[PDB]
Amino acid sequence: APQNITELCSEYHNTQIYTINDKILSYTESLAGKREMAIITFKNGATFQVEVPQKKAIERMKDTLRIAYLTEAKVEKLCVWNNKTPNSIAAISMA
Amino acid sequence: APQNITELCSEYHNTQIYTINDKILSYTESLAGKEMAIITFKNGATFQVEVDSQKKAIERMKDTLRIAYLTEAKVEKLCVWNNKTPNSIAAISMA
Amino acid sequence: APQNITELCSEYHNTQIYTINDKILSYTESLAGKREMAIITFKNGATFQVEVPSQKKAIERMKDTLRIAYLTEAKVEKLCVWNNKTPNSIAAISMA
Amino acid sequence: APQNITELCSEYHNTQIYTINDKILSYTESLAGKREMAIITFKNGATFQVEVPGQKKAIERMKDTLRIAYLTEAKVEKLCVWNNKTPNSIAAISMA
Amino acid sequence: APQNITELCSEYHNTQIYTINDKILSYTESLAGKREMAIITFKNGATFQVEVPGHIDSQKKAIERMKDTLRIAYLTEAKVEKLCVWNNKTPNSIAAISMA
Ligand SMILES: CC(=O)N[C@H]1[C@@H](O[C@H]2[C@@H](O)[C@@H](CO)O[C@@H](O[C@H]3[C@H](O[C@@H]4O[C@@H](C)[C@@H](O)[C@@H](O)[C@@H]4O)[C@@H](O)[C@H](O)O[C@@H]3CO)[C@@H]2O[C@@H]2O[C@@H](C)[C@@H](O)[C@@H](O)[C@@H]2O)O[C@H](CO)[C@H](O)[C@@H]1O
Ligand SMILES: CC(=O)N[C@H]1[C@@H](O[C@H]2[C@@H](O)[C@@H](CO)O[C@@H](O[C@H]3[C@H](O[C@@H]4O[C@@H](C)[C@@H](O)[C@@H](O)[C@@H]4O)[C@@H](O)[C@H](O)O[C@@H]3CO)[C@@H]2O[C@@H]2O[C@@H](C)[C@@H](O)[C@@H](O)[C@@H]2O)O[C@H](CO)[C@H](O)[C@@H]1O
Ligand SMILES: CC(=O)N[C@H]1[C@@H](O[C@H]2[C@@H](O)[C@@H](CO)O[C@@H](O[C@H]3[C@H](O[C@@H]4O[C@@H](C)[C@@H](O)[C@@H](O)[C@@H]4O)[C@@H](O)[C@H](O)O[C@@H]3CO)[C@@H]2O[C@@H]2O[C@@H](C)[C@@H](O)[C@@H](O)[C@@H]2O)O[C@H](CO)[C@H](O)[C@@H]1O
Ligand SMILES: CC(=O)N[C@H]1[C@@H](O[C@H]2[C@@H](O)[C@@H](CO)O[C@@H](O[C@H]3[C@H](O[C@@H]4O[C@@H](C)[C@@H](O)[C@@H](O)[C@@H]4O)[C@@H](O)[C@H](O)O[C@@H]3CO)[C@@H]2O[C@@H]2O[C@@H](C)[C@@H](O)[C@@H](O)[C@@H]2O)O[C@H](CO)[C@H](O)[C@@H]1O
Ligand SMILES: CC(=O)N[C@H]1[C@@H](O[C@H]2[C@@H](O)[C@@H](CO)O[C@@H](O[C@H]3[C@H](O[C@@H]4O[C@@H](C)[C@@H](O)[C@@H](O)[C@@H]4O)[C@@H](O)[C@H](O)O[C@@H]3CO)[C@@H]2O[C@@H]2O[C@@H](C)[C@@H](O)[C@@H](O)[C@@H]2O)O[C@H](CO)[C@H](O)[C@@H]1O
Repeated sequence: APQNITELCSEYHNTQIYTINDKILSYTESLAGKREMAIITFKNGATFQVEVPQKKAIERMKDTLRIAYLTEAKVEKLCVWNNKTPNSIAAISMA
Repeated sequence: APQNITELCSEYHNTQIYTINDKILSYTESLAGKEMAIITFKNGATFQVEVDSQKKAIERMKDTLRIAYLTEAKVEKLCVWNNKTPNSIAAISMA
Repeated sequence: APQNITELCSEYHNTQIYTINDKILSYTESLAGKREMAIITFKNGATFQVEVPSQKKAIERMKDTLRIAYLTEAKVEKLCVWNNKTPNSIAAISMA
Repeated sequence: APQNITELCSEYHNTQIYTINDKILSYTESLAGKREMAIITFKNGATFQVEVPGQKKAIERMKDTLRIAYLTEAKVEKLCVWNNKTPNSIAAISMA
Repeated sequence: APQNITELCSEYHNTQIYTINDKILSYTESLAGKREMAIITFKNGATFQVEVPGHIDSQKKAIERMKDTLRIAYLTEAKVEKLCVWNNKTPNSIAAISMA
């Protein structure tokens, strides 16, 4: 298996790593039909989503983003799909 | 996808955004059948979460409200269906 | 729909509001068969249960709520309870 | 329904109350096949398990409760345990 | 049943116990297809994963619980005492964790 988020991210097409090193600025979530999604932003002007639906991992990701937001946990890197707008989170690291 | 709560909210009929910028004043939860969640703010607003991709999102929104309440997190905006009393929560943003 | 716990409570029978305005004193839970239940107490001498069981998920949520309220010493405002059970059975909770 | 952990525990065969009044010393959790279990220890020398399931939701809830009690250093009042297992197997927990 | 993580670990092939006694340095999780996994590291250079579910049917719940545990451990800076890991995987795969 990959040893870290950068190696993991590299195994996928249409991805990149954002090095953030900052807490989440805003956290948004929606239960509205066909838009069951989460959005986060950062002070650097980045906006990322967790896309509407593996199914278990998407739910876990939204759980992680929420508690990271509320606890002001520093996000190190995000691996994101850059063929979606907002870019879609594939992986997160916290250090 | 929508980049923020205001864009998301616009995609539905009978929705509106409320700008709150305040912590939740009260959190009410009911298991009595026919299963309410209710929040209030000091500005005098009352919202509910009404009882599938959507079923899991509904359960998540209730989790988010309880933890926002307990952590005293500032709620930025809510997207609500205004054809229900209290108004019914579609999305939340926290900043 | 109801807009507060007091309004909500009065839409059911065999209920009343306890106005607690206090943290939970103790929290008890059991996985023993037929007694899959939670019990809370307060300083004022009151003992309440979450009865052994969608509505299913509401009951699990209630127990999650009481555990976290207990652990964080969150002030409980009111409980709507069924008073035809012993201990009285929690229908709803408000925290303010 | 029982009004506290002791009454509850008394309804079952092969159980006992351990009165601990202390935080959990160690928390151990396993995903290994056939050993999907939790173990807790106390400073007084006691070791307890949550048995691998063989009630399902309540068993998962109990593991959640033990983990958060441990991390928050929550004082465990009493444990109702089955004593025909080694380690004794947790049926119920009270915190105060 | 085993009474501790070492006894437990000794019942399995291809495992060892790492005695860590330290909080988690980094926590990583991915939802990317066939890489639904968590990775943790420690200051001493250890890297461990919770493997993608591949496992029986009761293990699935326990895999999900482990990832929950590692996330909250990391966020609360809980000292991890020992890990029982399969060492025929890289990163080594977590079978059990003890916290003290
Ligand atoms: C939080 C917020 O207000 N977001 C809105 C904003 O987001 C974009 C802007 O912040 C611009 C400013 O340059 O950057 C876009 O991202 C670029 C990215 O730029 C670099 O990273 C960002 C985070 C900043 O650090 C920039 O200064 C950097 O140069 C490039 O590296 C990348 O190649 O291209 C993207 C654009 O495709 C911001 O876009 C948002 O965030 C990124 C990461 C993507 O997820 C993108 O899809 C997002 O839209 O303005 C946009 C409108 O363009 C929206 O209104 C956001 O709400
Ligand atoms: C917390 C509380 O006391 N709630 C009870 C209260 O709630 C209503 C009042 O607060 C009135 C005062 O005029 O406003 C209602 O909301 C209006 C809304 O007004 C605007 O937003 C509110 C929150 C205040 O800040 C006002 O000053 C604002 O002008 C209008 O913008 C909107 O078009 O219409 C609604 C009414 O539907 C409050 O109603 C509650 O909150 C809103 C957001 C809805 O969800 C609604 O369904 C709620 O009832 O009084 C009512 C009965 O009058 C109940 O007792 C509430 O529990
Ligand atoms: C925490 C504890 O040890 N509880 C045990 C105890 O609880 C009962 C006592 O606390 C008595 C003392 O009067 O009150 C019972 O409650 C009454 C209630 O009284 C009001 O609330 C209590 C908590 C006090 O604050 C009083 O001053 C109040 O007036 C009445 O209003 C109500 O009509 O009747 C109940 C009794 O049926 C306590 O009973 C427990 O808690 C109440 C809220 C119910 O849920 C009831 O079912 C509970 O048993 O004593 C009992 C045995 O009598 C148990 O051992 C409790 O565990
Ligand atoms: C934490 C630890 O190191 N645990 C290992 C240990 O646990 C046993 C010892 O702690 C002995 C020491 O006397 O007591 C056992 O428990 C007894 C119990 O004794 C009393 O209660 C305990 C908690 C202590 O306070 C003692 O001082 C008391 O005398 C009796 O009440 C009971 O009737 O019998 C049990 C034994 O079954 C400890 O056993 C463990 O904990 C108990 C509560 C059970 O769950 C039991 O199954 C456990 O084994 O030693 C054992 C092997 O002997 C393991 O190595 C533990 O890891
Ligand atoms: C945190 C980090 O940056 N990790 C990257 C790193 O990890 C390996 C190194 O840290 C070396 C140091 O020699 O040890 C590897 O583990 C060995 C293990 O060595 C002993 O334990 C570690 C924790 C150190 O304390 C060493 O000093 C010890 O000698 C041996 O006992 C074992 O037989 O072999 C393993 C693997 O070579 C680290 O590997 C990672 O951690 C271990 C526990 C396993 O889970 C392993 O599979 C992991 O890869 O370097 C690797 C590339 O080699 C990656 O870049 C890591 O991200």
